[PDB]
Amino acid sequence: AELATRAIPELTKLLNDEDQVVVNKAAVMVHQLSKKEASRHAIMRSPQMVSAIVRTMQNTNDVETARCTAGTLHNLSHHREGLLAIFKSGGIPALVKMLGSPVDSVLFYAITTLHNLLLHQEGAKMAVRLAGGLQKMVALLNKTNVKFLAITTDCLQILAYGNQESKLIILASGGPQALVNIMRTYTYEKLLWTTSRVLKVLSVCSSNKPAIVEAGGMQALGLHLTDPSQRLVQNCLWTLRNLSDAATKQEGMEGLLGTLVQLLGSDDINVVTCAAGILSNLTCNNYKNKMMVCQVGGIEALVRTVLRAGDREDITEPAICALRHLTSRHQEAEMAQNAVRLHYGLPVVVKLLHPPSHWPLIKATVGLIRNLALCPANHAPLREQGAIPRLVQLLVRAHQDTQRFVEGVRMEEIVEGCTGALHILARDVHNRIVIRGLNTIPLFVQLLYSPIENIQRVAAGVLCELAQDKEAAEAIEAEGATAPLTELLHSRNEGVATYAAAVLFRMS
Repeated sequence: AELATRAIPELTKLLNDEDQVVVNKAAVMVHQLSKKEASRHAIMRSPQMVSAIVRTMQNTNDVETARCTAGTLHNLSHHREGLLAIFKSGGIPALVKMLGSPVDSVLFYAITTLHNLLLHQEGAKMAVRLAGGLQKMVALLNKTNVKFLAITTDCLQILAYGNQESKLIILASGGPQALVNIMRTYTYEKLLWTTSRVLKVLSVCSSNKPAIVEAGGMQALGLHLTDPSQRLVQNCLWTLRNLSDAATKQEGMEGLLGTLVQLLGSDDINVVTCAAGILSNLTCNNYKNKMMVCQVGGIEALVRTVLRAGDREDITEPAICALRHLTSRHQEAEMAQNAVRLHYGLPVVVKLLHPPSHWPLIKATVGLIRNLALCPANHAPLREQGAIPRLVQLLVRAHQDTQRFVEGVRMEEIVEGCTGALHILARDVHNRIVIRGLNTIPLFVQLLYSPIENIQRVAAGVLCELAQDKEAAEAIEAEGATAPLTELLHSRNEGVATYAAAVLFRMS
């Protein structure tokens, strides 16, 4: 401090210079005063010099002058008050101006001083946003030095987190495409982890997610699912899960779907839950993805996941959902319906219909059972496992709650799913004796009166399969169903009209 606190007032005169060359020879001096801790603890001390370093750094059109001036601000950036000094000096907009400077060396001090400001200085995020540094940081994502890219992506992550307007600026600045490029072309873990944190923050925005998917983000995140760094894989999985609802049109997912299946066998419950969630979303409405997941043993992996998950519905509900997807509207679905039985899946699926399962899990499980029931080899084991009495009790109770949303599930979807499962199970003659013995024919006739056209179709279809037996056909008639079936014959839904025409013919 000798040649410091006391060396301060002379340095204020040595900072401010009017000559385009004496302030240059002064700036390279101030850099030397920045390299010594004693002299920079004096630069931190008085705010006059700090404003002059910031001013002359804006004024200078010489690269070397701008470097030592920024390196000075960098050395002040290690000190807590140095930050407060740059905050007073208004250097944040000045530092932003050099995010467009070309020489690398000055970019590296500026993005670091801004980084330390965003971490330890209060209100710094608001100042960088006002200065338009967000758009300058996204443009910097094209540079090549990985240590520089790791700091820039972190600055964007601290700024975008919890701020929806910062996320929309990153979108408008082409951020999604730039961040995805970083994931495809670099192997440095610190940068890839930070970039995935940015994409994770952008993944929850309704506008950013389609653009990330458009840029190939699903495939880019898939490349790092095999990485030994847990924080990288986990953030990739969290990000993949948020975008997976918008990626039903993407192709080239063969590698991702194969890795996702292996991740189901993982011991990390967060890894397993995410992989089950992504696979469930990507297999929806995508026949090609259904084929691939089945081609890499996905049914067997999902059945093992549901067995290992037990009572945790964070795992079973997506894994059941994915299983219901892979068992319908898809080429090798008949082999998938059998595969569930072959891997001892039928007992656990029926179990998930009983407590303590919550209604969302029950919805998927009933849907899974309809698809499994399409395979005749599943008719007898589903009956032996006790599926028909339980589906009937769920249907009866759900129908009373409709006459008089639970867990986000409307009971009318329980009514429709349970009647649909019974519709397919009723193809087997022994299931029809069980369904008939439960005195379900009444309730089925009531469902013909239901306003939901899908509930009318499953109700008329199950009565149609039942009406092929003589004893049952008389019971449907005695139930008075001949009159609703007449109004059903003239329905906008075909399926409602044809099933009503079939039962009517069966009653003779």
